[PDB]
Amino acid sequence: NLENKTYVIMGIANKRSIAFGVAKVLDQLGAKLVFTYRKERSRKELEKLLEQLNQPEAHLYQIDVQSDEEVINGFEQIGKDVGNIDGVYHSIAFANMEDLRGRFSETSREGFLLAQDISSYSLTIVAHEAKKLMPEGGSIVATTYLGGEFAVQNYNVMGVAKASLEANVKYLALDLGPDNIRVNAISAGPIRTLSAKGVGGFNTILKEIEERAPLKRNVDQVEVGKTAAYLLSDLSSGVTGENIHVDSGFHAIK
Amino acid sequence: NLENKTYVIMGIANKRSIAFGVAKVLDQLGAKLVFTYRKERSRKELEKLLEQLNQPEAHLYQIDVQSDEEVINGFEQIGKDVGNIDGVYHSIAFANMEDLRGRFSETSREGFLLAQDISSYSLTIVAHEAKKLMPEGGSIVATTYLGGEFAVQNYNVMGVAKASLEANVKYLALDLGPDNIRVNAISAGPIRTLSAKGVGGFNTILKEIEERAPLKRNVDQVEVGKTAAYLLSDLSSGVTGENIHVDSGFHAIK
Amino acid sequence: VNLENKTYVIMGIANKRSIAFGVAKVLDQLGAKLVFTYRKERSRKELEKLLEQLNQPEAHLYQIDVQSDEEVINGFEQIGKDVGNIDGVYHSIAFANMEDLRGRFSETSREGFLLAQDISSYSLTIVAHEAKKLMPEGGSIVATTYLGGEFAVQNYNVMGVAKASLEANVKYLALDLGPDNIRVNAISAGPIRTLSAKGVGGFNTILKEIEERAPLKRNVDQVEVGKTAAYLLSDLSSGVTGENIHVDSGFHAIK
Amino acid sequence: VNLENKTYVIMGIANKRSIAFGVAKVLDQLGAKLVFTYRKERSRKELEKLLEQLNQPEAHLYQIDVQSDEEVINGFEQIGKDVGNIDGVYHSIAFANMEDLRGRFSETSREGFLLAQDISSYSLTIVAHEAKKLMPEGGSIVATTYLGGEFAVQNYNVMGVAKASLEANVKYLALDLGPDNIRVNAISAGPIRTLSAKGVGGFNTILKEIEERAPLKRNVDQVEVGKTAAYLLSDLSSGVTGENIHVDSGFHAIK
Ligand SMILES: NC(=O)c1ccc[n+]([C@@H]2O[C@H](COP(=O)([O-])OP(=O)(O)OC[C@H]3O[C@@H](n4cnc5c(N)ncnc54)[C@H](OP(=O)(O)O)[C@@H]3O)[C@@H](O)[C@H]2O)c1
Ligand SMILES: NC(=O)c1ccc[n+]([C@@H]2O[C@H](COP(=O)([O-])OP(=O)(O)OC[C@H]3O[C@@H](n4cnc5c(N)ncnc54)[C@H](OP(=O)(O)O)[C@@H]3O)[C@@H](O)[C@H]2O)c1
Ligand SMILES: NC(=O)c1ccc[n+]([C@@H]2O[C@H](COP(=O)([O-])OP(=O)(O)OC[C@H]3O[C@@H](n4cnc5c(N)ncnc54)[C@H](OP(=O)(O)O)[C@@H]3O)[C@@H](O)[C@H]2O)c1
Ligand SMILES: NC(=O)c1ccc[n+]([C@@H]2O[C@H](COP(=O)([O-])OP(=O)(O)OC[C@H]3O[C@@H](n4cnc5c(N)ncnc54)[C@H](OP(=O)(O)O)[C@@H]3O)[C@@H](O)[C@H]2O)c1
Ligand SMILES: CCCCCCc1ccc(Oc2ccccc2)c(O)c1
Ligand SMILES: CCCCCCc1ccc(Oc2ccccc2)c(O)c1
Ligand SMILES: CCCCCCc1ccc(Oc2ccccc2)c(O)c1
Ligand SMILES: CCCCCCc1ccc(Oc2ccccc2)c(O)c1
Ligand SMILES: N[C@@H](CCC(=O)O)C(=O)O
Ligand SMILES: N[C@@H](CCC(=O)O)C(=O)O
Ligand SMILES: N[C@@H](CCC(=O)O)C(=O)O
Ligand SMILES: N[C@@H](CCC(=O)O)C(=O)O
Ligand SMILES: N[C@@H](CCC(=O)O)C(=O)O
Repeated sequence: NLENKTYVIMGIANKRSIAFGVAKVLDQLGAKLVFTYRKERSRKELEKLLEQLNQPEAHLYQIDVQSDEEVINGFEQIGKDVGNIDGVYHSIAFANMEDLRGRFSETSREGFLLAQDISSYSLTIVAHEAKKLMPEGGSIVATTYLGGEFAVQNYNVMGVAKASLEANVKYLALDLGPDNIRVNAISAGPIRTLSAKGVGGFNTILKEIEERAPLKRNVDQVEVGKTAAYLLSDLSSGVTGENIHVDSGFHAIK
Repeated sequence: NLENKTYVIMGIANKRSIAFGVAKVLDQLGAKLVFTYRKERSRKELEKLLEQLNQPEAHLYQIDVQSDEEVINGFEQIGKDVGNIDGVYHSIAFANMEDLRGRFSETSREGFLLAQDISSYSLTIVAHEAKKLMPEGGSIVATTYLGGEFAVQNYNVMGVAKASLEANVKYLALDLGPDNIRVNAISAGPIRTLSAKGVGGFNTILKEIEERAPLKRNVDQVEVGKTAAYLLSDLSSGVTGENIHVDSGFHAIK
Repeated sequence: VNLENKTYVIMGIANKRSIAFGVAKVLDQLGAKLVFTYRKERSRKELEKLLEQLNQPEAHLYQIDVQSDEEVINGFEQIGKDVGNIDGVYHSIAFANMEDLRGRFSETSREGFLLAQDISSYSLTIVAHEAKKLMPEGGSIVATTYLGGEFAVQNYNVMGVAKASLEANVKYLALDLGPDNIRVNAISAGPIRTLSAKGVGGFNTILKEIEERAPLKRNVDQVEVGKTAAYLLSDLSSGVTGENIHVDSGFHAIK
Repeated sequence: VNLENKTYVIMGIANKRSIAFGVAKVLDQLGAKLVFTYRKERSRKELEKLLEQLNQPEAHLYQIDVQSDEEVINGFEQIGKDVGNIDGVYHSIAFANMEDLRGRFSETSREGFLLAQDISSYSLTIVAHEAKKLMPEGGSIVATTYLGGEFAVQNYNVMGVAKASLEANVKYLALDLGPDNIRVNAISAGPIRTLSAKGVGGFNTILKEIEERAPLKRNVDQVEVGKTAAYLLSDLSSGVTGENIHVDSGFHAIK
C-alpha cells in the first residue's frame, strides 16, 4: 500500500513505455506520482495516458538529463510543488541507432559517450538532486538489461552503458546507504517499446526467450511495475545494491 | 495481500528462526500457513508461537528431510488436510559444529555429504513433492547465505552446501518453469539464531556488517519475511532462478 | 613456461580422449615428471599404452578410487615414497548416473545426488588434504569444471549442482591453503567429445551451438585445456588463486 | 610461452613502477619485440631510461593520447609501417581527476564521469579497432582492470564505474572480433604501488587488508601481472576470450 507516498517517474514516452507499466502499478497502489519527460510529444502523450490513472492531477516536468540545470531545477521545483518524495523510478536510456547494430568495435567516441551520459551518468545526478527531497531516506530504482552482464549480439554500446549503470547503482547504494536511501536495478526481459524498435534483431530475441527461458513466455511492463513497487516500498527494506531480473528466468540459464 | 493463499513453512525451531519472520509477515498478510519441523522441541515452540499469529488452526507436520518417506508422506498428508498450496518457504540447513571453524581442507566425507543432503538435496525432493500440490503454479523460496558465492572464513562446509543449493534453485527454476512454479533464493545477512551459534566468528561478522555494509546496520528476520512475501506472491511474477540479497547491500561491496 | 624438475599428479585419464590426457601431453612436452591415477583396470591399460607417446621415462601409475579415503590416503603416501614431493595435482574426475543426466532435475534421487557430490566435488577436498603433505614449499591444484555449474544448462542436471559445489570447493580450498602457498583454481572447459560426454543428454546439440554462437565460433580441445593447465600449474600464474578460467571459446561471456 | 618472432604494443608505461613495465620485462625476457606508447613527454623520457634494462635492440616509441581519435589512428598506422604486423596489445590506461577518487560518488560531475569513461573504457574500443588492422592472422588484446569494476569499493568511486564499463567493453570486443581470431581479455590486478595509485583515497589501508585477508596473505606485484599477461597474449591461452583473470592473491574469491 502506497497511500501518502510520492514517487517521481522518469522516462514515459507512450502507452508502451516500461515506466508507464511502473506508473499503473504504483497508481493502483495509491501513490501520488510526478512525471518527467524530455520531448514535447511525450508531454502530450503523458497528458492522455494520465486519464487512465487516478492521479487527481497532472504533475509534469520537462527534464532532459543531459542538462545539469534542468535536472537541478526540475527536482527543486518538484520539491516546491509536492514536498518530500519517497523515491525515483529511472527509466531513461539512449544510444544512436547506427551504434545498435553491426560491429561494436566501430562505435564512435561521440556515440559511446552519449550512451554513457544519458544511460548511466543521469542516474548519478538524479540521485544527488533527489536526495535533497528525501531527508528521512527513500528508494531509487533504475532499469537495466542482461546485456550489461554478458555480451549480447547487437546491443553493443548500450551493453557497456548498462554495465556502467549497474555499477553506478552499486556505488550509489554504498554512498547513499547511510542516508537511508536504497538504490537498485530491475533487469527487465525484452519488451516491445519505442526504444526497442531501435535495437538490431529485437524480435529474434523475443522468440528465443519464449523458447529457452524457464517460464517459456515473455514479461510485460506491468511485471516490471510489480517488482518496482516492491523495490520502492518498505517490503524491500534491507535490499540495496541489488539487480533483480524480471525476465522469466532467462538470466539463470545458458 | 495473501488472503486465500496457503504456504508451507519449513524449519522454524524457535522465535528467532528466520522462518518465523517469514511466518509473521505472511500471517499478517492473511496467508493460511502450514508448518513442518524435525525435533520435538521445535513442535513445542511452534505451538506456543502460533498464539501470536492469526492462524486459526495449527497445521503442524514432522518432516526430517533426510528421509524421503517423511517428505513424501508429509506433503501428501498436507494436501489431504489443506488442499493445494501456493508455495513453500524452505529454511532448513545443518552441518556438524567442527565443520564451521578451523580448516576446510580437513572436512570429513560424512560431514561434507551430511551438509549437502540436508541443506541442498532437501530442496529438490521438497520441490518434487510440493509440485503435486501446485497444479496451477506457485512459488518456492530457499534461504541461502553469501558464503555460497564467496569463501568466507569459518563458514566452510556450509559454503559449499549453499553453492550447491543456489545451483539447485537455478536447475529447479529451469525444470519447473514450464509448470508455472517459480524457484528463488533469499541470501540473508547474518541474524542471531540458534544455528548461527554453531558458526565460528559469527559475532565478528555481525559487527563488520554494521561497519561496512551500505546501510550500516544488520537485517532482521522480518526483513527476510518481507522479501519472502514478495517472492511467494504474484508481485514477483516473471522472477525465477533469482538470488535476492537481504543483507543491507553487503553483497555489492568489497 | 618450463617444467623440468617439477612433478604433477594427474587424476582421471580413461583413454586418449580424456581432458586429462590433453593435460598430460602438454605437461610432458614441457619437461614435467608425471604420475597418473586411475580407477578402472581398463584405464590403467589405456594409460600404459598412452605412455609410449610421452617423454616419461617411467610409468608411475596408482589406483585411486576417490570414493575411498583409504585409497586416497594410501595412494598419495605411496606416491610420496616413490617420487618425493610434488608440485601440483590436476584433478579431472567426475561421475553421475545416466539415470540422472537427462529428463527432469526435480526427479533426481538422493543417492544419485550424493554420488555426484561425493565423486565430483568432495574428492577434491580430500585429495587437496593428502597432496598438501607432498607440497611443503607450496604447489598448485587444478580441477576441471563446466559452465553448467554457474548456470542451469538443460540436461546437465545433477552434474550442474555438483559443479556449483566443486567451484565453491575450489574457493574454500584456496582460502584455506593460501597461507601454505598452495593455489587452487578451476578450468571451466567447453564441451569436448570424451567417454563421459557420451552420457550427457543433448551433448551434440550444445557442441553445435558453441560453433554457431561462441565468440571464437569453434569448439575447444583437450590440448587447449592442457595449455591453460600448464599456466595454472606453473609459476606463470603465481598471484592467481580461487579463480575459474573459462577455456570455452568465449561462450561464458555471452547470452 | 616462447615469444620470439612476436611483437606486442604496450600502452601506458609512465615509470619503473607502472604495471605495464612489469608486462614489458616479462614479455621482453621471453624474447618478444615491443612497441611502447605514451602520453606525456616525461613518460617517453622514462621509457628511454628503462629500455636500457630490457633486451630490445631498438626503441619503438609512439606518443598516443587516447582522447584523440587521430592520434590513436595515426599512431597505430605508423606502428604498422615501422614494425609491420603485431601479435597483440596490452592496454594499461586509465585516468580520473583526484576529487572524484574520494568522498561522495553521488557528487561526481558529468565532466569527471565522462572523462574517466573516455580514457579508461572507450580508449579500448578504438585501440582494438585500429590494432585489428595490424592483426590479419589474429592476435590478443588484454586490458587492466580492478575489482572495483565488479563491486563498490569505497573511494574508487568514478573509476569503478569506468572499470565496469571497461570489463563489459572487453566482453563486447571479444564477441565482435572473435570471428577474426582476435582474443580480448582483462587482468584484474590487486593493488600495486604506482603513480596512479597515489591518487586513490584509502589505497594504503587496502594494501594492508590484502595481506591480512587475501588467501595468499600477501600483495601482488607488476611482474606477477606480466606473467599472466604473457599467458593471455600467447598461444597458451588459445580458447580463452571475454575472460577476466584476477591476479590478486585470491582476494576476489573471499568475502
Ligand atoms: N523495452 C525493453 O526490452 C527494455 C529491456 C530492458 C531495459 N530497458 C530499459 O528501460 C528503460 C526505458 O526504455 P523503454 O523500453 O521503456 O523505452 P521508451 O518507452 O522508448 O523509453 C525511453 C525513454 O527514455 C527517455 N529519454 C531518452 N533520452 C532522454 C533524455 N536525454 N532525457 C530524458 N529522457 C530521455 C525517453 O524520453 P523522450 O521520448 O521524451 O525523449 C523515453 O521516455 C531504458 O532504460 C531501457 O534501456 C528496456
Ligand atoms: N541466521 C543466519 O545468519 C543465516 C544467514 C543466511 C542464511 N541462513 C539460513 O537460514 C535457514 C534457517 O536457519 P536459521 O538461522 O533460521 O536457524 P534455525 O532457527 O536454527 O533453523 C534451522 C532449521 O533447520 C531445521 N533442520 C535442520 N536439519 C533438519 C532436518 N534434517 N530435517 C528437517 N529440518 C531440519 C531445524 O529444525 P530442528 O531444530 O527441528 O532440527 C531448524 O528449524 C538456514 O538454511 C540457514 O542456513 C541463516
Ligand atoms: N568432456 C567435456 O565436454 C567436459 C567439459 C567440462 C568439464 N569436464 C570435466 O572434465 C573432467 C574429465 O572428464 P572427461 O570429459 O575427460 O571424461 P573421461 O575421460 O570420461 O574422464 C572422467 C574420469 O573420471 C574418472 N573417475 C570417475 N569416477 C571416479 C572415481 N570414483 N575414482 C577415480 N576416478 C574416477 C574416470 O576414471 P575411470 O575410467 O577409471 O572410472 C575417468 O578417468 C570431469 O571432471 C568432467 O566433469 C568435461
Ligand atoms: N596500481 C594498481 O593497484 C592497479 C590495480 C588494478 C588496475 N590498475 C590499472 O592499471 C593500469 C595502469 O595503471 P598503473 O597503476 O600502472 O598506473 P600508471 O603507472 O600511472 O599508468 C597509468 C598510465 O595511463 C596513461 N594515460 C592516462 N591517460 C592517458 C591518455 N589520455 N592517453 C594515453 N595514455 C594515458 C598514463 O600515461 P601518461 O603518464 O604518459 O599520461 C600512464 O602511463 C590502469 O588501467 C589502472 O586502472 C592499477
Ligand atoms: C539484442 C537486442 C536484445 C533486446 C534488447 C532489450 C532492450 C530493449 C530496449 C532498450 O532500451 C533502449 C535500447 C537502446 C537504446 C535506448 C534504449 C533496452 O535497453 C534493452
Ligand atoms: C562466517 C560467519 C558468517 C555468518 C554466517 C551467517 C549464517 C548463520 C547461520 C546459518 O545457518 C546455519 C549454519 C550452519 C549450520 C546450519 C545452519 C547460515 O547458513 C549462515
Ligand atoms: C547439456 C550439457 C552440455 C555439454 C556437457 C559438457 C560436459 C561433458 C562431460 C562432462 O563430464 C561428465 C559429465 C557427466 C558425468 C560425469 C562426467 C562434463 O562435466 C561436462
Ligand atoms: C580504494 C581502492 C584502492 C585500491 C586501488 C587499486 C588501483 C590503483 C590504481 C589504479 O589506477 C588508477 C586509478 C585512478 C585513476 C587512474 C588510474 C586502479 O585502477 C586501481
Ligand atoms: N548464545 C550466546 C548467549 C546465550 C543465548 O541466550 O542463546 C552465548 O553463546 O553466550
Ligand atoms: N569459538 C569462537 C571461535 C574460535 C573457534 O571456533 O575455535 C567463536 O564462536 O567465535
Ligand atoms: N540421449 C540423447 C538425448 C535424449 C535423452 O537422453 O533423453 C542424446 O544424447 O542426444
Ligand atoms: N596468440 C594469438 C595468435 C597467435 C599469435 O599471433 O601469437 C591467439 O592465440 O589468438
Ligand atoms: N588521500 C588520503 C585521505 C584523502 C581524504 O581525506 O579525502 C588517504 O591516504 O586516505
